[PDB]
Amino acid sequence: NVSLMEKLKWKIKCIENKFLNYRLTTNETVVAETEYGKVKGVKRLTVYDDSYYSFEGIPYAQPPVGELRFKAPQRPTPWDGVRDCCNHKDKSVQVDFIAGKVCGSEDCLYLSVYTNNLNPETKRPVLVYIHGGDFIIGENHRDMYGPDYFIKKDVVLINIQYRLGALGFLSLNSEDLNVPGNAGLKDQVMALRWIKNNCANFGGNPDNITVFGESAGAASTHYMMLTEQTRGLFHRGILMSGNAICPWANTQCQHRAFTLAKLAGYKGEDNDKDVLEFLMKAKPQDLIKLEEKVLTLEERTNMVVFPFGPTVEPYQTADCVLPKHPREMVKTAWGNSIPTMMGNTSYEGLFFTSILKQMPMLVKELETCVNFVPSELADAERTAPETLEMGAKIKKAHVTGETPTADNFMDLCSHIYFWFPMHRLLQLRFNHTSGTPVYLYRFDFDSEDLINPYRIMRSGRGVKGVSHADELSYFFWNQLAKRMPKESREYKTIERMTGIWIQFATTGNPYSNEIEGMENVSWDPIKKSDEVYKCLNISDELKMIDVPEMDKIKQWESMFEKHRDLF
Repeated sequence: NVSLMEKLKWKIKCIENKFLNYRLTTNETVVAETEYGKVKGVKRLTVYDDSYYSFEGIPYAQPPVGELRFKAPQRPTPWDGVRDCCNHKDKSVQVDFIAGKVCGSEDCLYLSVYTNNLNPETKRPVLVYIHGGDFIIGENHRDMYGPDYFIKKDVVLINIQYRLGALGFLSLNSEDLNVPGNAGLKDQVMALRWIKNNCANFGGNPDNITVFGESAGAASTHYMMLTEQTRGLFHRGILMSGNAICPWANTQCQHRAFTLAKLAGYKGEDNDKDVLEFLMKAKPQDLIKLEEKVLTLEERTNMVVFPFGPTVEPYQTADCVLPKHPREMVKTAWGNSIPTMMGNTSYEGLFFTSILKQMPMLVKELETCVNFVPSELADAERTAPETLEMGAKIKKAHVTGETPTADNFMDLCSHIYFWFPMHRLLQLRFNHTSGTPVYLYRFDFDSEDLINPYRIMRSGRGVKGVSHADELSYFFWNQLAKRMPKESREYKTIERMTGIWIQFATTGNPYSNEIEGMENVSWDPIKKSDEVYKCLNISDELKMIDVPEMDKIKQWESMFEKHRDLF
């Protein structure tokens, strides 16, 4: 929940940003070709007086409306003439993260393309960003994801949208209905196919595509690395604070359509056909507004995070993305064999600051920690002595003083949601790769002089520490950003972060002696034989270090000593 004070501050920023964006618009437009027809973009400036060509609102699928609601995306219809791509389209239907009202449109299957030069001297690395937001919020609007920092360099940057919430992730068991789930991930697949087939029209190299994303966008990038649907479509992946085997990254939601339908007024019985017929006629704002009530008492008890999201699909279809649990998909995944970079911030769990302020009794979960034991290890009642013993191990790892604290809780959150699933993924993947390198980073640069709207969500004004999503301020311009002095630590961090990402996108190796402060860095990928992970720690300096989280990671791993087949 955001304070009325911040809500007014945000409204002011929205208006000032609109007029800034007018002043950053030039009168120069340009036409580019696509496989479906011509698109008109516009040349824009940044506050640093770089410039780029901007194409927003390029459709990669038919609008998923009418009969196409809840279905896999369908290829767009070609057009004659020139499609205006000089303004953004709407975002997927969602609850606005500040206003608390439903916004967006079902007509949301668009991507945006940015480059400083449409006819470059050499074909360019293509970087594709998949936004996070727990599969329920997010957008490719430049008030949050401005390309202004990346286009300083000679890359093509593409920001996609995909369907969110129940409209993107409804799943029904009945094969006749053709709603198996994961429509939003199938949207990402269709966008990646568009990019492969069209990036050359914007100066991009279709043989050198990098997909990256943060939070649910990292889980998404990983899903795109796992599924056969995308085999060979891109060439590097970057997983920023998340992956597809994170506990929050998938769910079995096939029974929840009936519950959502009932909340929306459905009077019938629980059969998929009648439930789907009702949901097809519902207003989309109503469905998205009610999503927050869908989890049952039993599901909340079992700590299910979100009602709708990526799911293991119940039957096979032509467009099936997840035919098995992602842990199993790792065993055969094409993306295990492309260069990969993974990392997290240095205090991920600081994201839950405001939740702990609202429910301080949450700290009592640290008394035994049994509710943090991985579900595959815990008895159903979480009362078995062995479950209590694993809880005690988690408690030892994170409770540093006599009484558990909110900081202890947030430290635990960093591990359960980010560091431990990283570790489990690295170790699983080593069994199913042929030497392709994986590099680790740790983002450890703290500033409140350059922020992004996630800080308002966690009520993070004045809070020290590098929270989940704090690094996005150094990758993307946003409407809370300001021009920073060239000599400032924030400016240098923009240069370093975009620089490392572009270097990795280009070569599959994130090191470059051209990046300031990187000269003396020896950044080796993680080897199967490594017992302690090494990472590039990004603070005011760039330093290789043993991952500070390693000891706690090993303590979590120790829970599986007598259950190694589940690790």
